[PDB]
Amino acid sequence: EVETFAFQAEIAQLMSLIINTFYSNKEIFLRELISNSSDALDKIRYESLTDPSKLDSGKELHINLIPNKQDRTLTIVDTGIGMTKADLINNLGTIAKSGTKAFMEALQAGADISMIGQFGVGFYSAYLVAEKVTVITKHNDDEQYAWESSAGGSFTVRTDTGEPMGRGTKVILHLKEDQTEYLEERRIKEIVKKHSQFIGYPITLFVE
Ligand SMILES: O=C(c1ccc(O)cc1O)N1CC[C@@H](C(F)(F)F)n2nccc21
Repeated sequence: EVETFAFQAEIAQLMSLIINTFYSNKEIFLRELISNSSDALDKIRYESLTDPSKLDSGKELHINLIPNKQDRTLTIVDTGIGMTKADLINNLGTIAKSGTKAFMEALQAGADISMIGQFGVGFYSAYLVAEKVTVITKHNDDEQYAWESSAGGSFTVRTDTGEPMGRGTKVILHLKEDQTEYLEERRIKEIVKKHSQFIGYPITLFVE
């Protein structure tokens, strides 16, 4: 049922760096996750230009931000391309190893953590706020999977039997105790307006 994988060493490093570096500007996590979502939506969109049936799994290309104060989760759902199991395991569809190298090298050359998205590993910025991240994902012609990590060197992948989502990715941020501001409507609004105001898909901030 549940497979446990080791993060590649460089991703493990990246993540402990994100977890362990003092860095107050934690809100960038959301930009980075919306941006990922945006990229996956682009991707399904691009694909659907030559195969519109790729959108049978849901035509609406959107990003939903779903704070849940009870579960202490902020969930970002996109109806993007989704990820195959292979993508999930392979750093959620990124070139995370090399990107981490470039990111480490950028940090050495003056960069700050907010630039994480330039190096294609801004997903891991989730770990600025989330003690655990769960990624539910559904790519066409592949099953729904849940990926999960609380960092510490390993993630899990399992075939997800919960809510079918049609297509896309849902990133569930199990927020750190002290990062509950990211569940506040106005805060989320503020960050989305600050950092994601031009994202080309509708972003719906769900209310509680
Ligand atoms: O499914 C995702 C996805 C991943 C993380 C996230 O936070 C939200 C997402 O929708 N993908 C799809 C695979 C990959 C690709 F599209 F570039 F190939 N990619 N790149 C950024 C986002 C994603």
